[PDB]
Amino acid sequence: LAGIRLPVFPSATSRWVFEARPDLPTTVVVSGGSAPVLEGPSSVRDVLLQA
Amino acid sequence: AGMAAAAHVPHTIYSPLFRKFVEWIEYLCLMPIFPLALWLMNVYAAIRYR
Amino acid sequence: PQAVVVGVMAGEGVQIGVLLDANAPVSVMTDPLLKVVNSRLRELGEAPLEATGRGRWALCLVDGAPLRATQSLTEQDVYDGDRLWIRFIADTERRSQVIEHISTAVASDLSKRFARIDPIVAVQVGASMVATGVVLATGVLGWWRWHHNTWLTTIYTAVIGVLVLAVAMLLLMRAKTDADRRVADIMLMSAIMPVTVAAAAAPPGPVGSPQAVLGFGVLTVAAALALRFTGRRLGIYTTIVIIGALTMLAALARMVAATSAVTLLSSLLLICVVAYHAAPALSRRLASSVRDVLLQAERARSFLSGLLTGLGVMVVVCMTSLCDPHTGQRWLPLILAGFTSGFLLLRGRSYVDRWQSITLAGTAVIIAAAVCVRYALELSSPLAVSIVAAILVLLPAAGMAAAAH
Repeated sequence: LAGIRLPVFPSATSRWVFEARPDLPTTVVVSGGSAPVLEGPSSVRDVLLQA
Repeated sequence: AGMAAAAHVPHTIYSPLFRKFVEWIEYLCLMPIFPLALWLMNVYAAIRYR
Repeated sequence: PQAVVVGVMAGEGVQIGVLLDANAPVSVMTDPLLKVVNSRLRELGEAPLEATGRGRWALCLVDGAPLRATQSLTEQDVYDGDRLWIRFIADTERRSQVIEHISTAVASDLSKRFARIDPIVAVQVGASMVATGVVLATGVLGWWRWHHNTWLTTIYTAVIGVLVLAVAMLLLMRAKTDADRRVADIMLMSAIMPVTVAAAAAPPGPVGSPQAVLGFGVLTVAAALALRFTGRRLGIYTTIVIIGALTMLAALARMVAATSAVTLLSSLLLICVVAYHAAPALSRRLASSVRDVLLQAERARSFLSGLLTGLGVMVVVCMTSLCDPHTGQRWLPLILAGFTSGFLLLRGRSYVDRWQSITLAGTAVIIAAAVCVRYALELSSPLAVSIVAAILVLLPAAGMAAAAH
């Protein structure tokens, strides 16, 4: 019900790539704190809310 | 029901225990065909009352 | 005759009028020709044409096909006032690829030339199956009303109409792309059929003229309403409105008072005969500055195509009903059908559109075949069928032979 999902797959049918381009960090804003700031990868931000 | 399943399945993640179960439905569908067809053809009675 | 004037197209779109030597071979002119277009582009202040890697400069038709480098400009079918395009064509030379193991070889090759299934197409398949499913549902419910006067047909069909229309509304508002719109249109269009029979089935007693008035009426209204708020799929909705409208007129007259069906059929035939001449005018009135003209042109083109189809459907049903192998001067409607077909067969040449011209031409052919079939089923005897078979094969053979030979 909370939407936690557990990925299990055969590594996309390929070997690992340690040097892959990391995920782009997301920008956020606040009404009073109108100046935008970035907090981190979109994939990781969901976990803090799903829990 | 098929139109909904066709649009919904491609974007969801399913557990391996379920993906392993749908595979076995095909086999459970084949196993009864020959025994049922010969019954509809009335072969068993023709042999028993030889 | 020593020279010809033609418009030559160059990079990104400049057209230049030039007077070319009519008999020198084209390969002798492409180099100095390129210099001149560059000189004019340079003075105009635009970016000149330039080469990129390996390739060659070529002179082609506006269709892109290059002219034979050794032939004279007069030797080719290029006349004064025509236009050409100067172009750079890249080199295609590269190494060949080989795969030895037939298993891996077949997989790799076969995966390139053909398209595999994807989630986008998967939805259009399901959407089409549900549309087929409900048109079958209304068929069995309609067949029941033909033997029973109870409310079941309207009660059950009404809820289907509501359910199908409800789902279509969400898809229409959520849609984002042409693929998304296709699925929505197919679903909405599928709602017209159940709603239509749902209304016509409501009036009690045996089915006939009184029910006919409700059915073709709601049908015409629904098709028009969908066309008004959607503004897409013009041709198909237009066809439903026309056949629905004329059928409602016939239904109402027969329901109120009519001396004979022949009178109504004769009235409809005459209405359709005059409508063919009005169709282009109707189509024309039914329809950054560049956008408005192209939109107007394609919208107009669409309306005439649909409008012609609606008329074609009505005449064949009426015409085949008017002719008869036993009633009076059996030959009179046969020749009248012939004269009616002759107009359509000849007039098809007046329109530039391929599908419009093809539908007009086909409309005449089908009537002749349908009339002979009617006269073969009834008044059945070896002479009747023998004559009809010979006619039907000779009919188109002579037409194609006269055009191709």
